[PDB]
This record gives sequence, structure tokens and C-alpha cells, in this order.
Amino acid sequence: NSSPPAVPQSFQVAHLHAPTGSGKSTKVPAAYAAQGYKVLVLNPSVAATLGFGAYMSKAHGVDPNIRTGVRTITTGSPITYSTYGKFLADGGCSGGAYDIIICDECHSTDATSILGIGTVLDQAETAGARLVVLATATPPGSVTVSHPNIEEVALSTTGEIPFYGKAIPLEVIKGGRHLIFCHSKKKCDELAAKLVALGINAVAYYRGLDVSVIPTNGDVVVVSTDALMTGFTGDFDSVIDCNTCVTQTVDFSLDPTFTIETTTLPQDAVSRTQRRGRTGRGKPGIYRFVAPGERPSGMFDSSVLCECYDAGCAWYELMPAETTVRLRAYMNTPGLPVCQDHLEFWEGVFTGLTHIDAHFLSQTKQSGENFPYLVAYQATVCARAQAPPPSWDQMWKCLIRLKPTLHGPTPLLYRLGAVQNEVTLTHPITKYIMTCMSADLEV
Amino acid sequence: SSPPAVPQSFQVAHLHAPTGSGKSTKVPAAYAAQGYKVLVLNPSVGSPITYSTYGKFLADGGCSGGAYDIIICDECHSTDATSILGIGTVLDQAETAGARLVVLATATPPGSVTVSHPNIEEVALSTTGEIPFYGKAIPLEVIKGGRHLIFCHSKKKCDELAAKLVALGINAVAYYRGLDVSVIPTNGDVVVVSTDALMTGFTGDFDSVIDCNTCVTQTVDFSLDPTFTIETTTLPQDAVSRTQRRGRTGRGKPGIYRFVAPGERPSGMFDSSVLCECYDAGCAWYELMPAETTVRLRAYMNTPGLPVCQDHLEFWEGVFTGLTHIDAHFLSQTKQSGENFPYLVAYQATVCARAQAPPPSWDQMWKCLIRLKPTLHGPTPLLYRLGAVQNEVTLTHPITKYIMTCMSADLE
Ligand SMILES: [Ca+2]
Ligand SMILES: [Ca+2]
Repeated sequence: NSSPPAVPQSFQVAHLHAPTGSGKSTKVPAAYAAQGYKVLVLNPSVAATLGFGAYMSKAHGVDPNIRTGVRTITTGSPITYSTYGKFLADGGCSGGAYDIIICDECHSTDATSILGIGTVLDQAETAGARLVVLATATPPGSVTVSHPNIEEVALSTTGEIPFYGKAIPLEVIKGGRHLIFCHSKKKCDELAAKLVALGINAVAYYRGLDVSVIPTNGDVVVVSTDALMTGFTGDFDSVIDCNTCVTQTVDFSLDPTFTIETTTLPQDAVSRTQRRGRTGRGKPGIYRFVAPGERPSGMFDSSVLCECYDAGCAWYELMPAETTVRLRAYMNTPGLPVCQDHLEFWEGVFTGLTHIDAHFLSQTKQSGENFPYLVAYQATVCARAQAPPPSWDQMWKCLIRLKPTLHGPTPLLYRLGAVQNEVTLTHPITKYIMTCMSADLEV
Repeated sequence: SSPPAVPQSFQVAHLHAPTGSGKSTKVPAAYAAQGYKVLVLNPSVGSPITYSTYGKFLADGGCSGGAYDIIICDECHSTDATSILGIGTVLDQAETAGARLVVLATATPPGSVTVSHPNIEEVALSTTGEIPFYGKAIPLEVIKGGRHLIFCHSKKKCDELAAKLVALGINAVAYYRGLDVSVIPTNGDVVVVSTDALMTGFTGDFDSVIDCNTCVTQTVDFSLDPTFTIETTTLPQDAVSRTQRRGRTGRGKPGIYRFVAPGERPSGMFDSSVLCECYDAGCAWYELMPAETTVRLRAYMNTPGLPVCQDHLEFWEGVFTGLTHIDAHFLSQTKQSGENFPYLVAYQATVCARAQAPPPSWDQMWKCLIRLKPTLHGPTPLLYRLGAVQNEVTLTHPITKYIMTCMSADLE
């Protein structure tokens, strides 16, 4: 639906699939507000959420409420901006206080977005909402299109700088600001250095690497992971894309049980569009690529469901079964990212993870781990057996007191990283998880 | 409309046109009419127009220097090894063998979904019925009476379903990779609970088709036991799968399509194990040096508008180069067993034979080694996992160290 959905006399779920140009998060809510409706606009980033309030004030004479976990600006207004996470943290839909709920950037396959969107899909009507718009410029199945404000040019094997099978010639990047996307930290570094060898000032940016990129529009080539979030990104004469990315994948390896790991795969449509798009911000730019292909958008990994369950327990006080209610509505609602149906399995494993250690859980949460619940739970079983974590990496920090937890074999329940210690596969909970896999996972 | 007319220079066009074009009838006859001798290639198939197959094209060695002006690679969305290798070979040799136009024809382009079907009364499934079909349920008033086809992803899934049905009064016949005619040919009311092993061309004349919307595919795991593992995976079906599953119903009659899940995937990428198959097939079938395979595969990968895959070209070419001194006799045998990776099977058999050791398991994949009198040597030197390993293994054979190294170097 290219136009902003019309609020119906009775509850309904509409899909607004308009380009990033339409003010889906700004012009749209303002429009509904002007009709007298109370709208809630949800986005994945705090950057975004906080940003929409500013714009609105000036650009739309609307001073909205901006709810973020770190800042909750409240000014009794029909338009409320919040991140899916703060939404989920605030109890969900939790009052008959919105006529319209815009789930913006609804194509996001991060745990907090899927859980946040399924929560709306399951509570809006009952909460007194007549419209829930699933907005996105990249619906599932989308392949990147274009806007000739960007000239796309295939890299070739001819060139002084070796690049993912191809080669970047010096004449394209030396002289000007350019952004080169690499799938990993190493590549970012190894590329920057070699770029410097040839007399260019490359800046390798990635996770935990404080923003060291130069704002001044001088000459520079920034080689980085996607960790360079958008928003400020823009003044680059071009971008050179490796056309790949690292993704979290679950592996039902059957070591004791499953493994959360990564795989580097061809990028999908939103990744390319997002990478490509960091040039051509007013002045026409160029996009140079290693591969002419990608994968369409709208498919996420089972590990993300595992994440939704890990979030429900750790941050949202949701019994695995309440989480399955929310995620099931997401999987029952058409026109959204797709993933293999593993709700019974995940719900099944998390329900058996009873009596987690409260302190360990606080620690793993504050520490910003990917799976605070699965981490603190493995720590919990280890401590109760007086056994050591599977490795002494940062992850298992909360068990720091390796002294009593000396007795070797760790009762491994699953693998969230590299396992260094000798393990044992006979813990009741390990065995419980294997039954859940036999019970809900075929082969 | 029409296909891209023959240009002044050689180019690669995209007849991303469906059945409404006649890519296997009218698109060729058009070019033939203009005086052009066309070669049309499909997974399955004088006058200036030859209709063939990709596999037959590889068997013949590819493009003949001066034979066709037009080459249409039909069903260019096909990601089975032979199709990938065949399209890459055309893309690599086309021009130099005198071709002016290469049209990549596909009824379902990238990012394309379920087709507009004006006859199949398609309906969503509701959770109503005591025939729970994949988390939901089926109403036996839909299956009792008339001929039908339910698609499950597994053999054992087909088995159990046909079973719950028979205990409810329905004539259910399970069908998967095995015996046909299990479905009666002219007796109605039958219900076939099939795996995709029942090919589309078969057509059991069905009233409806209920789809589980899932699929099983071959995938490789870089498991690092010794090296890698050829295995499978279940994933949401895609726009191509739905089309072929739902296109099976009626065929002459209107028909109906029932489905569990609302989603799928508009086509997509193909696994790295298919890359392995191409190197395996090149070695085993086409007398192709790994580097020749790499050239043809790179041609495919450099062309826009084709399914994508991970760039493992160097890795695979690297592992097959180290697959030295294979037993010509085991390979002749694995090739005729209709094995999946005849080269890799025949190679693992050679290192066992050489070592006088038994295969990983005694599954019929290893029938070339039935002289297990001396090949009883307890530990089998595991080069990789192609199936279930039931025998004690050793991981010190040089080829194992070689593949591991290739992994380290080529895979991050
Ligand atoms: Ca696996
Ligand atoms: Ca593992």
C-alpha cells in the first residue's frame, strides 16, 4: 500500500510500503494526528526515535513524546515515538491510549523488532487500536532497485588493490571521500594498511572502535563493517562493496545439543541498498561492487527466535509461553520477514531452564551479552555442580572465582562460543534440551 | 511482447518471461524465423533450432565454435549443479564460439513470487480438523472424496500422515523417493501424501493440493570434524517450490491449493555444496580440470540476474586439485551407482583401499569396496563426512590435513 492507510471503522492491519522518502515516521503520523488520531510510531533505533521528535517539532509543528530507555520526554501529545525495545519494556500496548500504531522499519529482523511487532499484532485490537500499519520501504522479497543519483560500476580484476577476488584501482579512490565495506574487522584493518601503503588515508571502523572517521570533507577512504550506523553518513563520492556480511546462525550440531555461531553470506537487498545508499546524498555518487548479486529481503535465522525468548526471560518478564503468543502473531501475520517455525522448540528449551541464578542474570544483562539468559543459565548450572564455564572468555566473567569451580567437566547445555574446558554431556538439562530437539526438531 | 532482438555486438539479455512467452516454443521460433540458428537449453527437454539440456551441453563439451547465433538458457533460476555449470559454460564460451546473443530466460526472476493463477482456487488453511498438518490442521471433508495430493517435506512425514488418514477411512498412499504407481492411476478418491519426489510431469490428476510450505535441501557444514559435511536442511519453501507444488493440481480442471504458512522466499541463493557438485561433476563426468570448472563458474557468478552463492571457487577448486591418484575403477563404479558425489565417494574409497581400511559406514554408497576381507583395518581415514559414519575414524591422513588447510586458508 503506497499510500498511508486509512483508519477503518473497525480494527485492521495494513501495510504501508512506501519509499524512505515518504515521511512514514514523520509526515504520516502528523497526518493522522491532524485527523484527530493518537498515533504510536515505533522504530528499532534510539537514534531514529529521538530523531523523529526533533524533526516533527520544526518540520511538522508537532512536539511529540519521545520514549527511549535512557530518555523519556513526555508532553501530552497524540504522537508518541518509541523504540520497539522501550515499547516492550513498557509492558506492550498496555492501555487503550492509541488509535494508530505504526510499526516502522517493519522489515527489521532483529530480536527486539520481531518481538515488538508481534506484541503489537497481538495486543493492538484488544488494547483499543483500530489501525496497525506495518511500514517499510523494503517489503519481504525485495531486491534492490535504484535511483540514478548513483552510478553503479562493476569492479574488475584489474587494479592495484586486491579486493574480494576483484581489485580496486587507485584512480577511483585516491582523491576524495569514499566508503569501502568489508565483512569483517580484519579485512577492515588489512585493507586500511595496504591502502595507506599506496599513499591513501584509509580509516578502519568497526564495533567498539570509537567514531574516528573524519567529518571534514577532505580526502579519505573509510573501510568498515556496517557497524558504521547511518544518520550522519553521506559525504562520500562513492562506496565500494564487498557484497557480503556476517550473520548469526544456529546450528543443531548435536555437540551436546545446538550452537550459536556465524556464517558469512552474500548480502541481501536491504544490506546492499543501505551500503549503496551512503553515497548520492544530493550530489551524484558511485557504487562499485564485487558481485552483481544479493539475496532478496525477508528471511531471518532461527537464532533470532532463540534471541526473542532470551529477551522475554531476561528483560521482559515473559514466560516462554507468553513469548510464543507474541511471536506466533508475527508468524501468522502476512507480509513480514519469514523464518523456519521453531517456536515450540525454543519455547520448549527455555521453559526447562528453571531457577536461573539472579545475580548471574543481572551481570550478563548489564554486560550487554547476546544471550544474557543462556549465558547466566550455563553459569548457573556450572556453579551448582562446582564446575567451570566452557571457556574463561569475557562471556563467563560472572563465574570469576575459578577457585572452587575447579572440578573439570563442564556440564555443557549448548555452545555459545568456543569451548575450551573438558565437558560432560550428561546433565539433566542437557538431556532435557536433546529431548526438546527430538520432540520438536526433525533429524 | 517479444524477446530482445539480436544486437549488433554479443550481449547477455534476460527474457524474464513466463509461459505467456513460449520460451520453449515461440521465443525460439522467433529467432529461427529471423534466420538465426538457435540453441535452447533446459534442465530437461535440419531446422535452425535445437532444443537440448544443460547436461547434454556439458557432455558435448560446451559451445561449438560456430554452430548457433542464439543461445537461450531456459529456466535460468535452476540451481542444480548441472544447470549452474551449464549456464556458466555458455556464458564463458558463447561469444568466442560465435554467438551473438545469450538470453537468460526464466519464468520466475530474482525477487519474483507466487504466480497469478486463473484456475487454481487457492485457499488458506484454518486450524480446523483432527488431521493436524504441520502445527495447524486439515478437515477430512476436504480429503475424503476425489483425488488429492498433500505435500510433506519428509518420507517419515508422509508415512505417518498416510497412516493417520487410513485409520480415519481415507485411501491414503504415501509417495517419496522410491516406488511409483502406488497411487492408483484411474481409481478416484485416492490421496497421495507426497514428498517432492513425485515429479510435476507425472500428474496424478488431483482435485486439490495441500502444501506444508517447507522444503528439504542439500547443504554443507564446515564442521571441522576432520573437514566438511554433506547434509540437508529444512527451510521455508520458496516462490519456485510453491509454483511447482501448486501447479500439479487438476491440470485440465480448475483445482484448488491449500497451504499452511503464509510466507516463503522469492527465489534466492544456492548452497556451497552445489559448488562442490560442479567440481565433482567436472572431474567425474566432464574431464574438467578444477581450474576449467572455476572459469565456467566464475562466468556464471560475474553475470547479473542469476541466483547468488557464497564465493567458494578457490576453496573447492583447491580441494579437488589435491584429490590425487583416484582409483579409476572405483570412480567408474560410483559414477554408475548414480551417487551424489561420485568423485568424493570414489576418492574416499581409494584412500580406504590404499590404507586397507573400511569405509565410514557400509551403506550402499560404499558398495565398490565390498572386499572388506582386508579392508577391515579398524580406523577409516576420514577425509570428510558424506553420510553417517559408523566406523572408528582417524584424522591424520595427508589429504585430511590438506583439506583442513584449504579450509583455514580459503575459509575465514
Ligand atoms: Ca548442520
Ligand atoms: Ca558446534
